[PDB]
This record gives sequence, structure tokens and C-alpha cells, in this order.
Amino acid sequence: SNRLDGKVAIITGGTLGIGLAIATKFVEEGAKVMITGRHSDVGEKAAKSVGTPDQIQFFQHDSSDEDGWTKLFDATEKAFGPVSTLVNNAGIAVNKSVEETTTAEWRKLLAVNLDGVFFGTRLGIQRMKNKGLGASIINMSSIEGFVGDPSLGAYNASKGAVRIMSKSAALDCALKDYDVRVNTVHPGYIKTPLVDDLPGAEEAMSQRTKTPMGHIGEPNDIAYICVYLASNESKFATGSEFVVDGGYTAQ
Amino acid sequence: SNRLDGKVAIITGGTLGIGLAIATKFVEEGAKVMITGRHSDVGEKAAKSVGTPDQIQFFQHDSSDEDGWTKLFDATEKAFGPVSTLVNNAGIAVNKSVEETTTAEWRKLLAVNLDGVFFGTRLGIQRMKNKGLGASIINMSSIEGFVGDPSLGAYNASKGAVRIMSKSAALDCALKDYDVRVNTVHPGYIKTPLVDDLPGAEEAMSQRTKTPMGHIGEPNDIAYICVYLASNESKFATGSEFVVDGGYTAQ
Amino acid sequence: SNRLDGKVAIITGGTLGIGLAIATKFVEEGAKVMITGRHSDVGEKAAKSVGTPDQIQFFQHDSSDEDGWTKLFDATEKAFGPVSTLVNNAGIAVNKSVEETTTAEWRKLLAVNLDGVFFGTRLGIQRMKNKGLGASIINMSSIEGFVGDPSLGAYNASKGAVRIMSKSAALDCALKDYDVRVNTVHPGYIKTPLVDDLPGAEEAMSQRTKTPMGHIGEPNDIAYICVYLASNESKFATGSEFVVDGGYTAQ
Amino acid sequence: SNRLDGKVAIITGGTLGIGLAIATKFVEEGAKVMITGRHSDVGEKAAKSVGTPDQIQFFQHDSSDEDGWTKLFDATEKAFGPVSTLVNNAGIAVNKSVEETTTAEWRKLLAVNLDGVFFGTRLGIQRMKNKGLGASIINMSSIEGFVGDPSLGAYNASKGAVRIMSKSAALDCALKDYDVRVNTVHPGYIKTPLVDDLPGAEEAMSQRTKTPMGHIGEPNDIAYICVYLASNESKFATGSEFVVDGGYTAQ
Ligand SMILES: [Mg+2]
Ligand SMILES: [Mg+2]
Repeated sequence: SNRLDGKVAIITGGTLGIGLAIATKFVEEGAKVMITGRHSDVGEKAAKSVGTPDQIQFFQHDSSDEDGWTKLFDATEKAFGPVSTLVNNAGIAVNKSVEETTTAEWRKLLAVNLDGVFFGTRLGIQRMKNKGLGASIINMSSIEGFVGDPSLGAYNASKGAVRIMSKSAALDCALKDYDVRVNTVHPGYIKTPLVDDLPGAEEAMSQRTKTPMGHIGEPNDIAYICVYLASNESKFATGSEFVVDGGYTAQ
Repeated sequence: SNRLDGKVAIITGGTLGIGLAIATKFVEEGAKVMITGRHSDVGEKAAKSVGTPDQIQFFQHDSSDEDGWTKLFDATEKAFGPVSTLVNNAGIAVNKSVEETTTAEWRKLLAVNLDGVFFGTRLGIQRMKNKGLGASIINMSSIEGFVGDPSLGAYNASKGAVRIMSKSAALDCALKDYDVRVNTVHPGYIKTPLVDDLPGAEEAMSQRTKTPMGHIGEPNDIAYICVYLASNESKFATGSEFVVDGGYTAQ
Repeated sequence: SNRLDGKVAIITGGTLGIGLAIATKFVEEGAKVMITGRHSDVGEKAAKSVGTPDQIQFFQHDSSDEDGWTKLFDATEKAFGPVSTLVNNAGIAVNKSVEETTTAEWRKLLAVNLDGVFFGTRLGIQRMKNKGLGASIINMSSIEGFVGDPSLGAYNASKGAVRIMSKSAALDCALKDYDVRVNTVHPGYIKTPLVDDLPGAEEAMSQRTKTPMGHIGEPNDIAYICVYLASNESKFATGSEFVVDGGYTAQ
Repeated sequence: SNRLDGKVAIITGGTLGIGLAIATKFVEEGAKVMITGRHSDVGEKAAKSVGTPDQIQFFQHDSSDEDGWTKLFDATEKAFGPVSTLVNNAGIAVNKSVEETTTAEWRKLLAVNLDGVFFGTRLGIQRMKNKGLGASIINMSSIEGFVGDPSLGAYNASKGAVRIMSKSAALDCALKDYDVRVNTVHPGYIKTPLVDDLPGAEEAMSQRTKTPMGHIGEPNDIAYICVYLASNESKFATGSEFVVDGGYTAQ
């Protein structure tokens, strides 16, 4: 309770799934939140479901849209004051091996999962540093930032990039005393409506050879590690990877 | 607040420093705690400083003492009910390169830092599994479980061992549905009275080439990640390494 | 001696530095080699400096040029027969933090260091699979695929991406029994004429806080690990990272 | 051919399997070799199977025997001159989870797999430093130094320890300009006569969920990486881990 007192957070892809759970717990611990998403119909319903406009608002945005990032920050500042916390959560996947990935698929995925994370991280550092906010940038990877999957080629590329880029940003921010931390979170498989929509997906992910726990996680498993990283409890963590994966990467 | 509702924790080396901060925050979040340490004079004062006997007690023990482990568990059960949570925190260091380590130094260090962790982990699994406790075993490494230090040879050995042994235990516990998670925590340098006692130590550890933040951490930086791992918030994390190091290992 | 009997290799950025040493040793070990580079004057002179056209040729190419990759594979086949070995070595750097990277610098570095490696890996799998060649794709990272550097933000993103994408491609090729291995090489600092042109650069890179050996490496340190990976000596190695760094990443 | 000109190597557990293939290739590449093993009958026959006494000899030793290590180095010097290269290959396994490991099994496995490697590394540094030998210490781990296995608890502890202790020793040797490199080798599953004696073992280890290549390796896959590490070809490699696993750890 009140673990995020006074924080102001942007969560990209905050209207569904993992993003939405992050938002929900952020609001519960006292943060002001701006969630983003591509569809206003979903976005505005999501925001209202979590709380009132003085707690949480929606902002329509594609994380691959560089200019929209500037608008997003300005809007969040107008609503809630200076942003302290950024969760780069929006992502997409392509279910293809490297061999079978088209160039269009490659660029589309990178623009969200890599360029978007870059735009958010770069803008977040510039806007959040040197303000005594206890600022924190939480970049969503994946277990796919640690291990390959033969049918997630471009996704693996994007998540390996976010992993190491985040260390670079962490170190610069530390060395320059910016009061900004940057860390990555690496979910294993997580049960969401989208997973429920793909027959047999949870069942495959729940095989012991994939997830040793023999079941997949839930959105709140990611929201709780994000609360920790956004909070000043984690003021000495920067440049680190936080895995919450049911044992996936342990074997 | 009440993040450790109903938990019963053993924290080895709980009377000083990082251990003591863990204990303090554990009690604050509603856990019952048994702290261990080598000296009763220090131990009993430490326990009373944190709370009353129905919250926290001391138990004298050297973590390298296999038979004492059994007593420790029995005592903790007698005081507080079934143990749910084990923090293997007790450790020592030897300030020697591998080349310059005597065999006596080697065995002494291993007996605490490796055998002790093994005895605790093995006994913890046996006593905690299959009880619906939400059991959690948190094994203290180190940044020295990731990277070498030329003057910490045996220490590096012990911390690399704990790191991977912990994954083995994690996986067995998961695959057998024991309801026990095992994870490791990897502090960077942390300011304690013992560090304050070694002239120039904090100053050396605070050089940017060591810790990018340009200062070292404090005991509560470790206590907070331990609260998370002991709590059911982290029910999908097992077999993972959690680093809190000021950027040390990021560069 | 004759460690690469019968192999046919493409080495991108093969006209200078690391690439040129790889090419030199490849030819010494009996491979046929196509080197690429941006300047025809340089490339032709480099090929002739190594051997005759029956051993080594040049093909002008920018590794970001998708169509030109098809032309390079066609050309190499026409000269030497079916390609067995690809070294994705071309790369560029931007000396900027994430915070200070322009979008143009981001895209230009990614086009070479990431898209180019994708284009080469994808086409290499297509062309080399299922031909009993003992095919091997060697993707040049860097130490910057393991650790961050505060002033190499885009470069870190690109080297992280190559690291994990290469595991994805390894796994698919193994699972499909393609007779293609994929592995990464991670040089630390290496002395080249370009380093020699920057006063003080080698000395800085040779500080013990950077390279524990107290000096930097030479192009042949990367050529020898590449001969191992290209040869059938490494037939059981796939999806692995091979680091040759003077200790940089060990501390 | 002549890749180990002038070298003098000790290989522990050199009479069978991986060790014997290392010894065979070492001799083929011009090294002088002392192999160790427990059974004199086996050892003498193995040495003679590889070459003559001017190329290779046997010394009976249990790698847990501290004093015998001094005797082994003395003996090797007397036969061949100053030792340049040490391969710490001897090891044993216990097929138990952490939970089910007796203390006796723990101590017996650690004495060989951990203390023995310490004793060899320590004495090797002492003996090989500062002699212009291009000295190289190659510590055999395993994939079990990266990932856990639920039924190899003590083995995982020992392989984690060797992994990181070896980085400590690398760093000290580099920093002190000792002309000693230390690196680890991490085999995945390898076909030997001992595997062949367990019905079904190879088939199980060859499942794609274990080894993506769908088959296991052979002793020469580990011998070739060891020739690279022992040779001056790898003069800039220290403190690194070299994995040869058929993809095991990539997924
Ligand atoms: Mg795995
Ligand atoms: Mg480092």
C-alpha cells in the first residue's frame, strides 16, 4: 500500500493483458497512470474500468510513432504533472523462423518492439532526468531475450536488442547522475484473452519441457515485479534483468 | 503492508547487516521470523530490537553445522508453526586470489557459503513441500556469482555454485509440484558496519569503474527484493537470479 | 592446415581489419573466399593481397542492401560453387548514448548491423541447407552484445539482437536437420589501422578497468576462432557465443 | 598440424572418453602429454595406444588428492620439462536432486569436481606463471554450469563453482601479467562407452527437447575446442566459457 506514492507512469499497451494488470496495480499503489493502445473503444473502457480520470487516463498511440511519443508525454504531463515512470510494454509477435520471415514482417515487428522501445527510452531519459523524481524506465522483454525459439526469429532479435540497449541506457543514466534507472522484465508465458484465443497455446506452453511449473502465469505476476521496479524500493537496481517465467530459462 | 501475511521465515545470519534488514522488513510485512547468528549477545539484542518474541526470535547457529540445521527448523516450528520461507544469507569472505588461497581457507569458506546453503536448501525442501504454504527459498549469492574478482577466488567459487545449485532445486521442486520456489539474490556492494570498519572499502566500491551509480547500496535494498521473493507476489518466479547492484554487472 | 578443405565462404566487410584476417586464414586453410566491401579499389587490392582468383575474389556490397545479397550469393556460386560458410562481419558504430542518438543514426546503424545480418542469415539458411556441406553461419557480434556501454546505445541494441536472433536460427536449423550451424563471435577491443589513427584510443582500451590483459587484441585473434567455427571441428557447436576479449567481460 | 608445438600438458582423467580424445589430439598437434586416471592398467594401455613415452605418459592420481597434485606436476616436469597447459577434466556425477543428496555424496562429488579443480588451478598458476610458456588452464565444466537439472544437484553446484572460480583466476593472472590464461569448456551430451552401456540413455539425450540436433556429440567435439584453447591461437581469450552442446542451452 502506497508503494508508488506520487509517481506518474506511462504504460504502453496498457489497455490489455499484462499492460492492463500493470496499470491496475500501479493505480492501487498510488500512481497516476496514462495507458496507451491502438483502439479508443478498448482504451477508454480500460481506463474507466481501473479508476477515475484523476487516477488513470487513456491515450491513443502506436509505440512505433515517433512524433506521437512527444504528444503522449505532453498529454501525460498536462494531466498528472511530470512523468516519473515509463513501462515500455507494447509489443507484437510474428510466428516465423528467421528463414521464413519476410522483410515486411521483420520491419513491422522491429518498428514496434525495438524502435518503439528506443523512442520511449530516449524521450523518457530526456524528460525524466534531473528532477528528483526517482525515475524508472521498465523495458519489457521476454524469455526470448535470453533463449532462442525456432519460430520467433524477429521477436528474438527485438528482445535481445531491448535487453542490451537497456543496459547501455542504465549505465549512462547512472554515470551522469540523472536519477533515472532502466531495467528489463522478462515474462515467461502468461495467460491472457489473446492466449485463450489460440487453441492449444496454453497447453503447449504448460508442457514441463517448456514451463517446469506445468502451467503458465497470469498478468499480475508481471504487474508485481513492475511495482517493485517503479518504486523507490528498487533505487539500487539498474541495468538488470528480472525474469518471471515458471522455470523456463532455468533448464 | 501485510505482504507476508502468515509467513514463517528463517533468515541465516539475520542478526547483522543485510540479514537484519531482511528480518526487519519481514516482520513489518507480517512474517514471523527466526534469525540466526553465531553470538548470543548480538543475536538476542538484534531480535529484541526488531520486535517481541511472538514476532521474532534468535537461534544460535553456525550455518556450516548440519545437525544444528535440524534443531533450527524444530525450534522455529515450535515457536511459530511450520516454516514457509528460508533466506540462506549467512556467508563469509576470504580476501585472496585462487593462487594465494590456502586449503584451510578454501574449506572454511566453502563450509559456510556452500555446504551451509546446501544443508538449508535440502532441509527446507523436505520440511516445506506439499503443505500449501507458498514456500520460498531465497539463496544469497552475490555479483560474484556472475563475474570474477581476482582477489575473491573461493568466494567466487561458492557464489557460482549457489547460483546453479539453486536452479537445480528450483526445477525439481517445480516438476514435482512441491509448492516450493527457489531463487537467488545477487547484491552488489552494500554499506554495513562491517564495510565501515575497512578503511577505504566503500570509497573503492564507489568508483565508477566498479559501481556506475558512484555509491554503494544499503541493507534495505536487499530486504525489499527479498520481501518480493518471499511473498506470493512472486508465485511464478523460480530458478531466477535477481541482481541489485548499482550497475556493477551491466558494464 | 587444410582445416577448411572444400569450404566456400562469404565474408562481409572482408577487405579490412578483422574481416581481412578471417579471409586470410580461411584461404590458408583451403577455403574459397568471397570478400565484400564498399570500395572497389580497396576490395580488389585486398583479394589480390591474399591469393589468386581461384582462391579469393571481391564483390562490392553494402550489407544493408537486400537485393545485393542475392547477387552476392549468385556471384559466389558462379565463381566457386555452392556456398557453405557465411561470416556476417560488416558493421558500423555510432558513438552516442541512447539519449543522444538521432533517429537517422539509429536507422543507419540498424540497417547494417541488424538488417544486414538478418538478410545474410536468412538467405544463407535458404541456400546452404540440405546440401551436406557442413554449413556454418558465424555472426559477428561483440562484447557489446553482453554488456552495455553508455556511449554505444544503438550498437548495443544491434549486438544484443544479433546474439539472440542467431540462437533462434541455430535452433530451427537443428530441429529441421538442415546441416546448418549458427554461432556468434564476440571480440573485445582489437588493434587495427583505424584504432591506430585515433591518438590515445588503444591506451584507453588497454587500461585494466577495460581490458584486464592490459593490452588489446589483434585481427588474427578473431580469425582463429572463426576457422574453428567454419570447420567441421565444430560440428556439435550451434547456438553458442564465443568470446575473445582479454578478460573484458569476466569482471 | 603442429598447433601445440612445444607445449607440455597435463590432462586429468585422460585415460577415457573426453579426456582421452583431448590427449590424442594434443599429441597429434605436437604437445607432450601426461594423462592421469585411477587404474594403472587402463592408464598405461591408454598412453601406449596414443604414442610413445617421449610423447605421452600416465600418472595415477585421484584429482581430489592435494599432495598427489604436487607429485603429478613434479613427474611431468621430470619427463617433459615445465608444464605449459593443464586440462582439469576429471569428474564424477551423482544422479540425485538436491533434496535427495546425502551429505557423503555431496562431499565426495565436491572433492573431485571442485576441490580437485581448485588444487590443479592453484598449483598450475604457481608453476606456469612468468615463464613465457603461453600457459593455458582449461577447466572442464559442463552445460550443467549454465542450467540446472533437477537430478544433478551436487553436479550443478560443482559446475557453477568451476565456471566462476575460473573467471577469478583468469582476472588475477591477467592483471599480474602472469602469462596464464584460464577458460572453461562446457560440453553437452557426449557419446562414450559408458553411455553405450546404459540402454536408452543416448536416445533420451537425443530427444529434441534435450539436444536440438537430435543426436549427441562425440569426444573429439570437445578435443578440438581444447586444442584451440591450449594453443597460442587463443592468446586473447581468458575468463570465457566455451559451449559445445548441440543447441541444448540455446533453447
Ligand atoms: Mg533452456
Ligand atoms: Mg563487467
